[PDB]
Amino acid sequence: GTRYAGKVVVVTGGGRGIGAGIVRAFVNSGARVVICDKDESGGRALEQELPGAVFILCDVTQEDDVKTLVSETIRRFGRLDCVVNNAGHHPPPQRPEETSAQGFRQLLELNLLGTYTLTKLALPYLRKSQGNVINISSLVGAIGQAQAVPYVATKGAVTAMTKALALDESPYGVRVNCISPGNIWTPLWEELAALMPDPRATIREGMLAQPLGRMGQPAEVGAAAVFLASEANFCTGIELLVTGGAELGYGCKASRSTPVDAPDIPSG
Amino acid sequence: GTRYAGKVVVVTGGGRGIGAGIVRAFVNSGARVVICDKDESGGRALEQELPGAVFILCDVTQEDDVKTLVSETIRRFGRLDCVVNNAGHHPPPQRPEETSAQGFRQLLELNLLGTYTLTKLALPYLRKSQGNVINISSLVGAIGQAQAVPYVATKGAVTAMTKALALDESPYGVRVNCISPGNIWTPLWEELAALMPDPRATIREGMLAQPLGRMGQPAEVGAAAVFLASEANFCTGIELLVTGGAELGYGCKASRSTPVDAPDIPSG
Amino acid sequence: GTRYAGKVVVVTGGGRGIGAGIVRAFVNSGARVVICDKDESGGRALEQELPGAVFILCDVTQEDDVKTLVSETIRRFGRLDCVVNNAGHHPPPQRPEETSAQGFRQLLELNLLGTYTLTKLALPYLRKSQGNVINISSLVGAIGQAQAVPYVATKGAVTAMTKALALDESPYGVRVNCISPGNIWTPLWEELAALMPDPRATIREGMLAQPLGRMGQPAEVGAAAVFLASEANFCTGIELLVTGGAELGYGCKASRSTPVDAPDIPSG
Amino acid sequence: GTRYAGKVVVVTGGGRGIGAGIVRAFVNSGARVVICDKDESGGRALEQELPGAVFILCDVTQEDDVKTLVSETIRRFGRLDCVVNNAGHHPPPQRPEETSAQGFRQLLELNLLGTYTLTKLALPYLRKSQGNVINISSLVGAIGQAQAVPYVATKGAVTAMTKALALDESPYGVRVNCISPGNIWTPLWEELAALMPDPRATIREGMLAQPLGRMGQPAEVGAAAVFLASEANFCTGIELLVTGGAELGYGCKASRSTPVDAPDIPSG
Ligand SMILES: NC(=O)c1ccc[n+]([C@@H]2O[C@H](COP(=O)([O-])OP(=O)(O)OC[C@H]3O[C@@H](n4cnc5c(N)ncnc54)[C@H](O)[C@@H]3O)[C@@H](O)[C@H]2O)c1
Ligand SMILES: NC(=O)c1ccc[n+]([C@@H]2O[C@H](COP(=O)([O-])OP(=O)(O)OC[C@H]3O[C@@H](n4cnc5c(N)ncnc54)[C@H](O)[C@@H]3O)[C@@H](O)[C@H]2O)c1
Ligand SMILES: NC(=O)c1ccc[n+]([C@@H]2O[C@H](COP(=O)([O-])OP(=O)(O)OC[C@H]3O[C@@H](n4cnc5c(N)ncnc54)[C@H](O)[C@@H]3O)[C@@H](O)[C@H]2O)c1
Ligand SMILES: NC(=O)c1ccc[n+]([C@@H]2O[C@H](COP(=O)([O-])OP(=O)(O)OC[C@H]3O[C@@H](n4cnc5c(N)ncnc54)[C@H](O)[C@@H]3O)[C@@H](O)[C@H]2O)c1
Ligand SMILES: c1cc2c(cc1CNC1CCCC1)OCO2
Ligand SMILES: c1cc2c(cc1CNC1CCCC1)OCO2
Ligand SMILES: c1cc2c(cc1CNC1CCCC1)OCO2
Ligand SMILES: c1cc2c(cc1CNC1CCCC1)OCO2
Ligand SMILES: [Cl-]
Ligand SMILES: [Cl-]
Ligand SMILES: [Cl-]
Ligand SMILES: [Cl-]
Repeated sequence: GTRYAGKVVVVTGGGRGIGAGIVRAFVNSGARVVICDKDESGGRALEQELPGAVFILCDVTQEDDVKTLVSETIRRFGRLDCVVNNAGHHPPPQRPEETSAQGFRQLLELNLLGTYTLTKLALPYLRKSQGNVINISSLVGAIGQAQAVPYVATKGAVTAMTKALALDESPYGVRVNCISPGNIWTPLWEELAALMPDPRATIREGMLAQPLGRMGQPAEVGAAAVFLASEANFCTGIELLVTGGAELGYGCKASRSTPVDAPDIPSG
Repeated sequence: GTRYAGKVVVVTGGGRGIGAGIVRAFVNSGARVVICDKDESGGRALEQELPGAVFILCDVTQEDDVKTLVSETIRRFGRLDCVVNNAGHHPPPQRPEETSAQGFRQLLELNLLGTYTLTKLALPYLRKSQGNVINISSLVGAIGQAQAVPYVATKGAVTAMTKALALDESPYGVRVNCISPGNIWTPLWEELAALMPDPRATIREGMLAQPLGRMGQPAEVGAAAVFLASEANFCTGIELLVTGGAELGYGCKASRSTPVDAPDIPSG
Repeated sequence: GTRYAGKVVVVTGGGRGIGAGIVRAFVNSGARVVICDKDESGGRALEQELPGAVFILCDVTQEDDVKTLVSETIRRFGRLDCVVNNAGHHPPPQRPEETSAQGFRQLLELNLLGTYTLTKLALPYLRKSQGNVINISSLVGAIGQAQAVPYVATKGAVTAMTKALALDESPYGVRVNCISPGNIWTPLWEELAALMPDPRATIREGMLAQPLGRMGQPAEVGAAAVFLASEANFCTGIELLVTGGAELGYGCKASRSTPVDAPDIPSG
Repeated sequence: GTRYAGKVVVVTGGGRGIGAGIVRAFVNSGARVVICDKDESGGRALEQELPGAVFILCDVTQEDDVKTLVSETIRRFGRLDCVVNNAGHHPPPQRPEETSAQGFRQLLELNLLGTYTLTKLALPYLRKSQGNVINISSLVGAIGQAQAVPYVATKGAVTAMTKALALDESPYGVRVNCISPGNIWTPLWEELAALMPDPRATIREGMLAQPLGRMGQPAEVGAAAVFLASEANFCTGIELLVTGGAELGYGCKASRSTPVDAPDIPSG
């Protein structure tokens, strides 16, 4: 485990789910990993289990928590090589009339502005290390998703912002890339399914959304992140799809509330 | 009907299906339309019905038919403003081991090289008119399709070649664009469905592949083509999707022969 | 001029630039056009010149202005067929350390949340009319842009949100599409150039960014919008590029502050 | 070096350039590498230098050479885990009127049909091993390139065919992915530059096409390939861009033969 030995890595939302899979991936590569999370429980458990990981309580929507996160990372470890902006939320399914501008703003604070604020504060140090930024976006930023207008918007912004940052930071040799996971089996996925009338039917539909026939694992996103940080030196501004092929081929897109005619009038 | 008055337009495969929808769209816009088709029946019927359309028998895989097509178009009408490369075939569903290199080559001759050969012979005249090329590709060139390796490859080539041509021909102000239809209800679609064990179930699945809940119509591709030729003067090298949103959102991609686990092991 | 006769169309930011080009395009197609703009001068001039256009002062970042815009549109004209979310701003060039979270939020309010709020309030009426939404995004949402992190992010969100809306609204047959202009010669473009040390050198570089060798015109975006509203009935969730081919081919991407080695060490 | 230990890997065109970089990457990961190349010199040198690599003379455009390649690979090593279709050619710059249908066909034989034929013959064994296919396409398949219509077309086909194969082979858990390199410093790149009036000016323009300010290295493509084969188990049908960001941001796209107006008429 030496492909990223000695590098200092900040992972937001690293207490569980994809974040924890990324923390473990970088630890196994030899990095010093600073777990940023608003929830103490998961981070402390990872901090105690993994020696290379330390936990720093930090809500990325609070400018002062993030400034303290960066300040403590430099003071305690002297450098910063990689920022993985993973902290993010997916609300329950909401139709457009079931969304509010206030909830949209709240979601932007977390999914977009938290990623922006940490990136900006980290860039002075990433420039000195010739480090790199990895944003965790989502496939639905590229292809849309039903009943998720605010969420889809925040992820479209993250993917685009990744490319803008890659252009701004290329003169320092600082790479900025993003991973777009499709359906990854995580506590978030499980919690959203548990809100549905038939949780396991929902999970099964999520599995059938991939030609590979399953959801991904946090560990597979984690391997994608370590590859971007440690072995993708000619990649900047890319969108690495970790989706099981969900974007490929024809599927079933007409919804249960969507008027569809019988097959004797195929084109209306 | 004057948005493309007086322009000379060649439409390959214009005897039926999307081609005929494009012929009718351009005729209604005021163009002189040369129907190129290997089948006399459909072209002659369109030629007789539509005064602005004439029919010239031409198999686009035969270099001499195409050279005669261009030569006759200039001799009879003095100019050439728009080439719509629409002639193309989709074979029945074939697994990769059910394809041959020889059939692939045959399909390349039609779907790709016929489009290439007419474009090359037309370019001297398109340059004088500051005309434009419109290639009919397919959505599956961008997202893939099951059981269609040779077909998907030819359409990936057409879409890419469209962009290469747009770069080569931009110094003459000749635009080169493509339309990528998804599922369009045509005689080709009907013939392929009729080979399946349950034709109407197949048609219905094709309808459900779109969030809009239906297949498109040749007339809707035809309107897209007239827009590209007549009102899209700042568009070159674009891929205009006419797909009903089939590429959007999560669907059902794990095939009936694809081992999928029960939802108690969601990520393998 | 009848391809959109009798339809009621709201165009935000319609007082000048691309917005005015869209207003004129829809008026010429026969629509009733409600010009929404925060600046009275341009809207009143268009309102007085064009009979089919009326002006309603409205700042799209103010929820009450938008609610009054929709309320007045229905009260005065009885229906709503098309919403063109065009109001938007591009700040001067700013490096990431020259951006603030507060300016980002302000830009999100205009470029994203104003588009969201009007869309949500309009959807009850668009559903009754089977109308459609057209968002004006930008090419840089797809490919990034230097010195424009907040702007690029807002446009990435708009493009993605377009696709989410297309999925949510497809059961009503309401289409939701976006246009991504590249470099369009507008007062905004002129004002940004005028901030540069060499305005005309900047304009010239903007012209050279396109294989076609020029910037686009508001009228060309306007024609793209009328096509989406009136003749693209099988298009939903698409990104219509109006860019002159700026995304095509290799160009010059290493910036004047970017360390580039001599050509005797080509790969570092 | 154990991330791909014991796997049998066929690399076409592995004698030099990107192919050799991929051979070395897989050897260092522990694989048994079968170098396929039409040129004995480079392959024999790699075979002798690297113990895990053996060389089998094979022209991928000859169906019998490929059938013998697969037959010998199984007979000598009992299995097949990964096929890297890298063999390919880029002709010198050719305008469309400087291309022939015959040269296009020749280029399709190598760039597309050689990749197709080996893939088809390999699939029975890849299915037993749950292996994977990696195609080396190109960025210009996605964004076009000037003076390269036949080349661009072949790479558009490869990228699309990759996605079709990913759908067909997902029920066996066989992944099919592609890498799209941008400008990689290779003997091919050097040979093409040496045909230009100013080779080093050409190389320099190739370096300036990337925001990172350099071309990539075969080793960086090689690391991307090992990642796809060994650690990307939830990726299928993806296009992994190894391009230095060449696709990002605005550049200089109006060619030296392209009429461009002075900046006092910016939009024509
Ligand atoms: N799970 C999927 O299928 C999926 C798909 C696409 C994208 N994603 C994205 O991946 C990321 C992780 O998703 P997940 O499924 O692992 O989620 P999760 O809920 O399982 O884990 C998210 C973690 O982030 C932390 N977090 C949340 N808000 C925070 C804040 N304000 N400050 C700091 N930490 C905060 C949580 O406490 C938690 O530990 C998110 O950005 C999500 O949008 C997930
Ligand atoms: N129908 C769809 O859903 C769909 C989807 C995506 C792309 N497309 C593409 O659109 C085009 C038209 O498809 P369609 O469904 O209308 O097909 P179709 O079979 O209904 O019509 C094709 C026409 O082309 C003619 N043609 C065939 N081979 C020819 C040749 N060698 N020379 C000259 N003319 C020839 C046929 O005689 C026929 O008139 C094709 O390129 C097809 O691949 C269709
Ligand atoms: N000009 C380009 O090259 C270009 C490129 C890509 C995208 N775009 C987008 O196209 C749209 C129009 O751009 P433009 O160049 O015509 O700009 P512009 O500045 O010339 O015109 C914008 C109009 O919107 C109005 N507006 C601004 N803020 C508003 C608010 N809060 N409420 C209501 N109206 C408001 C302005 O008063 C003005 O009339 C924007 O969304 C912009 O981001 C433009
Ligand atoms: N170099 C770049 O910048 C670049 C960019 C994009 C894509 N690519 C692609 O990457 C691949 C390798 O490119 P490269 O620059 O390393 O090329 P190269 O010329 O340096 O090496 C290609 C190798 O393939 C072998 N080969 C050629 N024809 C063959 C045949 N018929 N059968 C077997 N082997 C054959 C050659 O002998 C040589 O060893 C090609 O597919 C190319 O199109 C390269
Ligand atoms: C299926 C699987 C999913 C999902 C959503 C779906 C449903 N898509 C349908 C197509 C548009 C309307 C609904 O979100 C995560 O996994
Ligand atoms: C559904 C609808 C279609 C179609 C194909 C399908 C089936 N897609 C499944 C996902 C990959 C395996 C099979 O071709 C035209 O319309
Ligand atoms: C050229 C033309 C433009 C532009 C920006 C550029 C500059 N691009 C370079 C590549 C990345 C660093 C800078 O914005 C509008 O028109
Ligand atoms: C610049 C760098 C390159 C290249 C090509 C170019 C030139 N592009 C210009 C934009 C279209 C017309 C010409 O091929 C490899 O590296
Ligand atoms: Cl969805
Ligand atoms: Cl399919
Ligand atoms: Cl830029
Ligand atoms: Cl180019």
